[PDB]
Amino acid sequence: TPHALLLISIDGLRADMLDRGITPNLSHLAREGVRARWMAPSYPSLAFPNHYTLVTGLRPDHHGIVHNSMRDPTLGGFWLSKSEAVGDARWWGGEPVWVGVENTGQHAATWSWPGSEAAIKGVRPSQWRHYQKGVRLDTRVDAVRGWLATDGAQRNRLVTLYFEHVDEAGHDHGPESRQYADAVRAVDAAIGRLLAGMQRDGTRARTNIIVVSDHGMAEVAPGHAISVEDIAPPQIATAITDGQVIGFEPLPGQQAAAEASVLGAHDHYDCWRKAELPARWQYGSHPRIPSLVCQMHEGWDALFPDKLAKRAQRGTRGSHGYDPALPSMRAVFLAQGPDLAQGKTLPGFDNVDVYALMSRLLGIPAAPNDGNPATLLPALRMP
Ligand SMILES: [Zn+2]
Ligand SMILES: [Zn+2]
Repeated sequence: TPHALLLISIDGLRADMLDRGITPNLSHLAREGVRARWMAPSYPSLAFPNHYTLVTGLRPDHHGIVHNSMRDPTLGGFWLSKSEAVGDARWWGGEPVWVGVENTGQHAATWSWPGSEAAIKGVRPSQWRHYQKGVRLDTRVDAVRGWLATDGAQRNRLVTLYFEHVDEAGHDHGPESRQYADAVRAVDAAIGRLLAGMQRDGTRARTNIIVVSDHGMAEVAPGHAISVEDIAPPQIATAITDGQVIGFEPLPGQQAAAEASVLGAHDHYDCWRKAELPARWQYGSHPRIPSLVCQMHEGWDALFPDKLAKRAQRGTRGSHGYDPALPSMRAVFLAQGPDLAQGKTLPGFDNVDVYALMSRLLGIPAAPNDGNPATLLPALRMP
């Protein structure tokens, strides 16, 4: 039988957290296999746009998942907890790896992965779940274990897994916190038990592993939250999203009015017309992107006024969603298996390239994507 692919995301694991003695199992995974120095997220450096980049090889700007939170005249609103929008296929552009795996008559098993609850291009994974917070570490790890072990023509060629606990630890206390490091150990620990259980099940040697994060993490010092209204007053323009990438739409007759006040630079943020965003971000053309886009500077948030008053008064926190070239925003990429190289290190690379690699490990044709196949050929054992 051909070798299965286990794709693991650790949400918000930053590229340098592999080097702090707090990741015994993942460090050993890199000893055994391949570790990129870092992997750069796409713009914007949030969960849904990047997870869905990884699995399609497309920039957010082309796949259409352009924020965690979006509107679309035709399809309506979109946010992470809006289950009828997340599980609605018209939002999700291109073809993610599980669709491609299914269409060759092999099988995909998704614990969680953004897009995996929708029938994208008419196709849903062979195994899947609705997303629920609080699901126990052991719970998700034993179904993944099961889903690799299953045999015959109901064998799973792709198993995906997702961990939200680091990102969540990095929001409430920041990336240098005791909590963050502890959450990193807790997930690393759970990856240990997975790998160990795979061995006892005799699936370890049969299975190729890729471990990624969707972005890094930046420290937000206490009191560094302003209001999105400190950027643009309501009667001018509406804040479409808050956090760090703050979209604005002009009120029907303030189109010009809005441009003065918002555009250009300010103490803790900058704003551009969407078609003039920094060219290096490759973002601005998808229709769904609101008309002005403000990027908060590293370590500052802009929040909805009602979200401003509930904010943790005191407390060092964290965010991401910042300039995806920033070193704080760098993600992880490691990989190990029978079909991957041993001992090796790769340079820093763009997260659009992961797809071509995965498409080769899943015996599927790579759909047209924004990445370059050459970047990750050196991860392989073969040519
Ligand atoms: Zn994330
Ligand atoms: Zn997050």
